Amino acid sequence: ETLNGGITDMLTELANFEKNVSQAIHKYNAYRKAASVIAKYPHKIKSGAEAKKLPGVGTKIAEKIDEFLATGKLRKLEKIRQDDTSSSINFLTRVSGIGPSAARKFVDEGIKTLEDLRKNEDKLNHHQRIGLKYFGDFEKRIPREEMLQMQDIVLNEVKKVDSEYIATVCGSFRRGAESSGDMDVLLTHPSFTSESTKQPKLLHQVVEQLQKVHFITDTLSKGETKFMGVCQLPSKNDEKEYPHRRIDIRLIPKDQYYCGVLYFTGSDIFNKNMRAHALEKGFTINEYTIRPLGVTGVAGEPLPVDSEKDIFDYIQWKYREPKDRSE
DNA sequence: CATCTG
DNA sequence: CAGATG
Ligand SMILES: [Cu+2]
Ligand code: NA
Repeated sequence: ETLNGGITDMLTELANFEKNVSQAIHKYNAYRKAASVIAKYPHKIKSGAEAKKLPGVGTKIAEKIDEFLATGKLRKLEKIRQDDTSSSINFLTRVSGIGPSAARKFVDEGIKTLEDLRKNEDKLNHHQRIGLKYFGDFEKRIPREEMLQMQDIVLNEVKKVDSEYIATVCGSFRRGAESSGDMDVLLTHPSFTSESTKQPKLLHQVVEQLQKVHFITDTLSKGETKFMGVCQLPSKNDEKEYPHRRIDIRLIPKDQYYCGVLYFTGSDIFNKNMRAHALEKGFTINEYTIRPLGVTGVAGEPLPVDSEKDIFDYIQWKYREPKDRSE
């Protein structure tokens, strides 16, 4: 956690590049477990061999580690840090829709900065376009004061459309968060469950309303269940404009909302912690279900969930407030 | 994973 | 449809 960081840190840079700069998944994964494992290591490493004794730590890395030990750096690293292609690559990726693959490509072409992309827009896709348009907004986090407004809006319309819908902004916003990245929002409706063959309408139906009301600026992608799109909080008295924000929608069935309602809030650290206990109470969870465990190895069957409360008591737990969802 | 792209 | 992306 702090006694092996230089290294847990070096490797990590290495994995990202491998994953991004090269399309080296194999190598990438390689750094990946190796770090985290050195990461779990109780003592301070002072030799490459020391680590090599580890699982994941191969002679290559080993050597790498030594360089580090031997000198405050990694050349391959300082060499990476100053290559314009790689750096162009990593810059590029910042855009929405552009990814490693695209980067490389676009990099090949000679486009490497926010500047290039605008010239070469004809070659970007909607998402990519939208992504480049709101490079800045999308890079900034929404004040909960803003969260509170937007929601107020989601909720206002999600309702005016149909009394029966059950909106709910998930995330950190929920776990009290003063800032979020985007507004993610579970969606339900009684007439929406696990059996009931479809009903795309319910989703289209909202996405639509809000667009209609000028909340929703543009659509990233829109399916029969998910919904990725750009939105906006109406500027009041012209002098100040709201950043473009990234919003996501999702039509989940009744029979599995909270599952994903809780699941999605968090935390990453909490979910697991409750997940492990989920197990100790004769159960299992996943973003959608609180099943009972069969002793032969396994089995199942979705216990019926109607509150994030319901899931608690099942795994003999104190109903926790989304806040206390830190870990 | 659910969605877009070509 | 395989292959990106979020
Ligand atoms: Cu020790
Ligand atoms: Na090893």
